[PDB]
Amino acid sequence: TGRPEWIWLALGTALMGLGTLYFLVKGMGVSDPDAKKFYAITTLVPAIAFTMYLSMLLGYGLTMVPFGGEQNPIYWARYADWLFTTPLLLLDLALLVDADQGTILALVGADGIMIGTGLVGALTKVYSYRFVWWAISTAAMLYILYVLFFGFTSKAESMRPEVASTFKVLRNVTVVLWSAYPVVWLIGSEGAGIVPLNIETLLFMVLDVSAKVGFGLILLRSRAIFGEAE
Amino acid sequence: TGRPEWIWLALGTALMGLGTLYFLVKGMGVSDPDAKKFYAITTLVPAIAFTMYLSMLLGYGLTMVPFGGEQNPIYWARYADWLFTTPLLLLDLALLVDADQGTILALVGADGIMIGTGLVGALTKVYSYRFVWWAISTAAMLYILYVLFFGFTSKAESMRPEVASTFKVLRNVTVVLWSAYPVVWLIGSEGAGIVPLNIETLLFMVLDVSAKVGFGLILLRSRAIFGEAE
Amino acid sequence: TGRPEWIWLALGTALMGLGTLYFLVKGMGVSDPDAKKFYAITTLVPAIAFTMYLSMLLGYGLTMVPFGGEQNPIYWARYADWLFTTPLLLLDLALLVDADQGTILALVGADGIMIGTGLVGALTKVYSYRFVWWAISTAAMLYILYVLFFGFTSKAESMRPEVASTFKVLRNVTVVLWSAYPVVWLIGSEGAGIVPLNIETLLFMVLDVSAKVGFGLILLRSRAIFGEAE
Ligand SMILES: CCCCCCCC/C=C/CCCCCCCC(=O)OC[C@H](O)CO
Ligand SMILES: CCCCCCCC/C=C/CCCCCCCC(=O)OC[C@H](O)CO
Ligand SMILES: CCCCCCCC/C=C/CCCCCCCC(=O)OC[C@H](O)CO
Ligand SMILES: CCCCCCCC/C=C\CCCCCCCC(=O)OC[C@H](O)CO
Ligand SMILES: CCCCCCCC/C=C\CCCCCCCC(=O)OC[C@H](O)CO
Ligand SMILES: CCCCCCCC/C=C\CCCCCCCC(=O)OC[C@H](O)CO
Ligand SMILES: CCCCCCCC/C=C\CCCCCCCC(=O)OC[C@H](O)CO
Ligand SMILES: CCCCCCCC/C=C\CCCCCCCC(=O)OC[C@H](O)CO
Ligand SMILES: CCCCCCCC/C=C\CCCCCCCC(=O)OC[C@H](O)CO
Ligand SMILES: CCCCCCCC/C=C\CCCCCCCC(=O)OC[C@H](O)CO
Ligand SMILES: CCCCCCCC/C=C\CCCCCCCC(=O)OC[C@H](O)CO
Ligand SMILES: CCCCCCCC/C=C\CCCCCCCC(=O)OC[C@H](O)CO
Ligand SMILES: *C/C=C(C)/C=C/C=C(C)/C=C/C1=C(C)CCCC1(C)C
Ligand SMILES: *C/C=C(C)/C=C/C=C(C)/C=C/C1=C(C)CCCC1(C)C
Ligand SMILES: *C/C=C(C)/C=C/C=C(C)/C=C/C1=C(C)CCCC1(C)C
Repeated sequence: TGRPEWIWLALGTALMGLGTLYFLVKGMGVSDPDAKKFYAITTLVPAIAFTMYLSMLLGYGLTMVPFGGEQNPIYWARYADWLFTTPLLLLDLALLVDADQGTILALVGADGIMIGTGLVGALTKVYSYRFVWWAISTAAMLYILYVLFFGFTSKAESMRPEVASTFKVLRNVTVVLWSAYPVVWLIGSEGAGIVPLNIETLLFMVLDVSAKVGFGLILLRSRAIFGEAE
Repeated sequence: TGRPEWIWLALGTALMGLGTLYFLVKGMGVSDPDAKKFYAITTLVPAIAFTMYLSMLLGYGLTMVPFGGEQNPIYWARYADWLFTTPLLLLDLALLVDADQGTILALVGADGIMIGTGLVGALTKVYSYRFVWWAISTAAMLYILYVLFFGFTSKAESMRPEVASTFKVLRNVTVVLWSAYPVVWLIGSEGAGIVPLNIETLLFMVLDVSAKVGFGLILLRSRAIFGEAE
Repeated sequence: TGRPEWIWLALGTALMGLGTLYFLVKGMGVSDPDAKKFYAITTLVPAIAFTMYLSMLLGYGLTMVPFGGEQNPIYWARYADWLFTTPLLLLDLALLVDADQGTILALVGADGIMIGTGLVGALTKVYSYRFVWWAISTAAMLYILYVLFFGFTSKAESMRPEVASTFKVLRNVTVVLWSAYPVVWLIGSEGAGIVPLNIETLLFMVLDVSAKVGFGLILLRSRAIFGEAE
């Protein structure tokens, strides 16, 4: 296709589809009701991302937004994907540590604010205001990272050791990979425009696959997704 | 009005409103907390559909999509309706058989993918890609039908006989009526264009009323929506 | 800015942000899992409203709708806010009285219909049909007010006295403040156009702050959000 970033869109589509199929086959026959929840959540994540990468590849998930005196290609389908997948990923972590309901709602709600204000910033036509929305979205992300570190890490250690070990790995993966997102947005085509769109698409593709399929490979091999039973 | 399909839009509006009012009156005074859930879910279904049929009748729920070198009328409000009503209908069936939480999330999530990719296909301006989205949506539907047949039918029979009997009827109604949807889309105005819009609207109106009000009449007369009590 | 209503948008933004920060600090260290739910729900409400007032202030949340032969400024972001905040506020009340699940779903679903049909009415280009949607939305509101009065008031009194006392106050605040919304819409710029936009914005700002921050100040000072414990 005529968009140089097409190659990373095609690769992302393929890797999300492959991950979906792997998790779907691996989940076959699992009967433990706890493991069933984790397989359900964790297979839905790359299946959603598959459909939204495909929409970017085929050009449906792309729009033009006028700012800085130019017509800037903005892939809006990223936010339609992240609105559903990022809370599912926090639900995997919260169910692992058996978080209380109030904390789960705070996490999902702040996550909604993070994605929603990112979309508004991506579509805003006054250049300087784009970064106002970026800051509010980044502040919601910091709230989430704080809860994951100074709320979840304390319940985990009071839990099954294999639960504590798998949570600490997935938490560390989550904090590292999620913190890169606001940086890429800020220096790429949605923000300051220093990194061109084709490289930004590569970077997001590496992050998206790692945070969904990589995350899922660590979780679904773990013993912590099963009840303790004889 | 000047659209020949208006007559089926008006009839669908009337029948969804009548069904809503019937279920609402029938549910009055019910105090069993289990029956309350089923009345809540099952009355909300035609009330949503009422509002979205009304929006198609009045022309709000209609847009023009250019493909095949023509401006094609696409009723987008069908997908805004189905996004909310189809998971509610699966929730009626899953609560009947007391499905586990993981399975419920898999069903609702695949249902979301089915409707979401149907909307993308309905709005896509490259003709051949419309059928790519149709295929992905149909594959999510098959996943749902498989779960309903080779997961739910096995828990039901281990349940109350009246639960097993009412589930098997509603399952059979669900599988038959839901399988017709991808066929109508494919041969009507969203797809190959063999059946004209006014007949497609009739067919959908027959399906929508049967799958919501007919489904609801069978369920809410049943004894399975009540706890077993003296 | 050049819109005379800007001053009430700026004041609303400031008061929602201040309320969010107050509730967030006040909630720090709370460990009771019940109180955690109420703090979670009640802090998310003004945080959402903050982001949507900011979008109206900066002009993102505004669109032009042609009706009555004019281009009418319609702030659509009000409905994106209310779609999420109004069910959260009903969830605060329902958890207080420990409502059954069926009733909670009926409330949230009717609330969804109320906001959804209000948005359709706000965006409808045939003037007389705007009031059809207003009537359907008002009928869903009456259903909600009826449940709050002839379902919730009866469970409350069978509960902890401090639960019964705090619910009755918050119910009365809710019924009074929520009933004003359909009146303002009808006589302001979305409806008959008797009250100009800058005054309508003031009225909504007074209502929104009272129904969210005022509501939240009454609830989160109360003893009813905590479990009874020694
Ligand atoms: C897991 C095993 C695989 C590991 C792989 C990890 C890759 C992740 C990072 C990629 C950034 C690549 C950056 C490529 C930059 C090229 C941009 C370019 O062409 O810059 C010149 C410009 O045209 C004028 O200055
Ligand atoms: C419950 C009791 C009621 C039962 C009712 C069940 C009806 C369901 C099916 C309807 C399809 C009707 C198809 C009508 C086809 C007419 C199309 C037509 O005019 O075709 C000629 C065309 O103009 C040139 O070939
Ligand atoms: C909590 C302590 C503070 C209490 C505060 C409560 C205020 C709520 C009501 C405000 C309505 C104000 C209405 C202002 C009307 C002025 C409109 C105007 O200018 O009308 C003349 C017009 O130009 C030609 O007739
Ligand atoms: C000027 C001030 C502007 C306003 C600030 C920016 C608003 C958006 C940013 C972050 C969301 C903050 C988190 C919202 C959710 C709070 C959750 C909560 O309070 O949870 C308590 C519970 O006890 C825990 O387990
Ligand atoms: C427990 C549930 C908690 C739920 C928490 C959710 C938080 C979402 C809050 C704010 C973002 C709203 C973003 C809305 C952006 C809409 C953009 C859009 O549709 O734009 C259309 C068009 O391009 C221009 O009019
Ligand atoms: C825990 C994770 C926290 C995540 C949040 C971290 C945000 C701040 C980081 C970097 C901003 C660096 C400055 C970027 C702005 C550069 C502006 C500019 O014009 O730069 C010129 C350019 O370098 C040549 O042309
Ligand atoms: C090329 C490959 C493309 C990718 C395939 C097409 C994607 C969309 C289609 C179907 C959704 C499939 C179902 C998604 C949800 C899976 C649920 C699950 O795994 O549930 C396990 C649980 O144990 C059960 O009770
Ligand atoms: C447990 C929760 C699970 C939730 C599972 C949800 C699955 C949805 C996934 C993909 C479809 C996304 C479809 C998005 C289509 C948007 C179309 C649109 O708004 O188009 C606007 C405009 O016409 C053009 O830019
Ligand atoms: C369990 C339910 C499964 C649901 C999924 C079943 C999908 C396949 C079924 C029918 C496709 C039949 C072929 C349709 C394509 C016809 C193309 C065409 O141009 O036909 C010419 C026309 O007949 C004259 O002009
Ligand atoms: C012409 C007739 C048109 C149709 C009427 C207007 C439709 C929209 C208005 C109101 C929603 C009504 C409430 C919908 C939800 C009903 C909930 C229910 O039935 O709940 C039973 C449960 O037992 C309780 O706890
Ligand atoms: C338990 C869950 C229950 C959930 C209950 C939800 C009830 C919502 C029902 C109907 C309103 C639908 C309103 C849809 C309005 C869309 C307006 C829009 O997006 O318009 C785009 C554009 O301006 C023009 O095409
Ligand atoms: C419990 C809460 C219930 C909430 C629902 C209550 C709705 C009815 C109330 C008021 C309508 C009054 C009539 C408004 C219509 C006036 C039309 C008009 O043109 O008025 C001329 C104007 O007064 C000079 O120019
Ligand atoms: C599957 C992909 C994942 C894990 C998505 C993560 C997304 C974020 C952490 C995005 C955050 C953003 C900000 C904090 C600033 C504004 C732009 C966003 C939405 C990219
Ligand atoms: C109330 C109406 C009901 C039960 C709606 C059912 C809808 C479907 C089963 C739709 C499925 C579709 C496909 C599987 C292919 C693409 C087009 C759709 C969305 C009609
Ligand atoms: C935070 C703000 C609150 C509590 C919002 C309340 C909103 C309503 C009660 C709105 C109801 C409406 C109608 C009943 C008629 C049509 C217009 C609406 C949506 C304003």
